[PDB]
Amino acid sequence: AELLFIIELTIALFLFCKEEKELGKFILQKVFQLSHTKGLTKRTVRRMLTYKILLISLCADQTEYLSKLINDELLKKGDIFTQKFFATNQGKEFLKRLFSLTESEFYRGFLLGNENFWKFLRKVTAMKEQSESIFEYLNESIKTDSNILTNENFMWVLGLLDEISSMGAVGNHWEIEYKKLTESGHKIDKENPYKKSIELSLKSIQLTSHLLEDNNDLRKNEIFAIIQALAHQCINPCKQISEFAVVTLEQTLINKIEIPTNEMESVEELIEGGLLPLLNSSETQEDQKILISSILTIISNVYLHYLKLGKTSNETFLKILSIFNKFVEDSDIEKKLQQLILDKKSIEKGNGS
Repeated sequence: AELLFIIELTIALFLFCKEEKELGKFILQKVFQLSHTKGLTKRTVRRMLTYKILLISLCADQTEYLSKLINDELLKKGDIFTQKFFATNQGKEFLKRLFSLTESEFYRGFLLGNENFWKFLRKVTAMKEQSESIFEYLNESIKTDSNILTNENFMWVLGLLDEISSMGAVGNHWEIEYKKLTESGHKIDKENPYKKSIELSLKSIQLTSHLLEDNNDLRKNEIFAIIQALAHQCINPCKQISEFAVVTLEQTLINKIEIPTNEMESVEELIEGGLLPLLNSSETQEDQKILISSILTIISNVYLHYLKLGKTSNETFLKILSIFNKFVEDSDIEKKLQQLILDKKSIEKGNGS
């Protein structure tokens, strides 16, 4: 109790204090040393944790203490950072303080390239009632110009959005159960007590789609990563997420895409990047067949859309034919091939005539 009282009193007086040369440095060192003591309790360490993050916010420089806080406190100990603790009224405050730190003029360069911190955000994302706050923080960070978009801090954030869609996927398993539940069609619905989760997933997919537009250029490996993320979102069995993922994939491919002999100069590149997850994961599931049918339909549609504009190299058509040869027999790939070759003939007749 005395430790808590002294810490609160000194923090309050520092709040009343005005930009001392190192006084704040001394305060931070003392609070860190007091935190690293032995024994203590759960509430005590939690209160000193929030006091520590408040002090870090109040100070500007000295990133090393913040790095130690992130690493040791967030990643190592879990007996004090229960998943419910972040869900209490103080967990939201702590997360808000952390994110508001992430946008400060100081404490930004280290906070961006801070792999352990993004892993902590990954852990926080896998939570029922703390997901929407993280999603909102990511949404506002994306809306702000540049920010997260860097040479690094792309694969991790894409994985974070993928984990949001994975929460959507557990909702999709719920929806798989509810599909059979609603197949009767005899009783009053009162159904889907998960519009929060479903709409969160839809907004996540939209956020990824808009993220494909950000920064206006890239090394095309992260563009392939965006395509991969959209494909993995489309793998989701439930009809709602699958449908919105298909629609978003089609829209992103047709528009908001750069293929004017730019850094990336081959539609072959985009089709190969799209196909790699589809070919590698082919024949790995019972639903993999219908997934292949759907994604090949998407591929045919995007190929037709690209054919509509100015382009050449029907060797891309040869390559998709090779894909269909990798998907021989069954006759559904065969009938889709007949339909798409008819469509290609119609498009070529329309442009030539």
